[PDB]
Amino acid sequence: RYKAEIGSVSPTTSRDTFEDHDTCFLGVSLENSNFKPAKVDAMAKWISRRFSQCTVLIGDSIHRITLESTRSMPPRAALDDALRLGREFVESRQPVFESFRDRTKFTFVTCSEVQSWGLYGDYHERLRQHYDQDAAFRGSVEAFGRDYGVSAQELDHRIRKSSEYFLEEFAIFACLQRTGSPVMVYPGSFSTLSEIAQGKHPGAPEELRDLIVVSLHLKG
Repeated sequence: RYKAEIGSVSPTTSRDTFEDHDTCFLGVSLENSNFKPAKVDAMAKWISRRFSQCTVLIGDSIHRITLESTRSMPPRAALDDALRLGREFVESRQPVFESFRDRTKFTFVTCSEVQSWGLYGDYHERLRQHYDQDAAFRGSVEAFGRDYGVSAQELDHRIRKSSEYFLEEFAIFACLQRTGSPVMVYPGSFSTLSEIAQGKHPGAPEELRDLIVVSLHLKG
């Protein structure tokens, strides 16, 4: 069993105004231990006290990138697997969320659905361009992927691919931010989003500058 509490809030100034909103989104990563059924229960609970509507964003299509890299899977397997794992999560966890239908309506939306939106194209293109044309923003984004006896040209490749994950995901986050869900809930932080909100990448999309990310901490 677990108890969720505010770990952190970006921007800092939004740490005491975010609860004025009545709608949020919860970003779900797949095959991720922060989304075990019990943890999902504590996060839905914390959400149920603050928010009457919650989009549960399932990171399915973006998970294809993770599976290609870390498990070597070929293009079709990686996407069919990523979508299946998404379906399995919805089917597994959906009772956990319905336990709270008294207080919060949880709607599931997939990353693949939002990627069919024209907005995703607009946002993703602006983000990739700024990645290509701005060293400071590029370095912020690739900071996670620089976790990675492997050649220099190969390692670069894997840093790049891992950073393509974040550009897909940040564009999807901005899509939700601008379409009724200005607060994001996630059990973790995103340094790049944080710096953008604190005004450190002024050429990064405004839409991410207005995003509010509540980083939850899960304890037993």
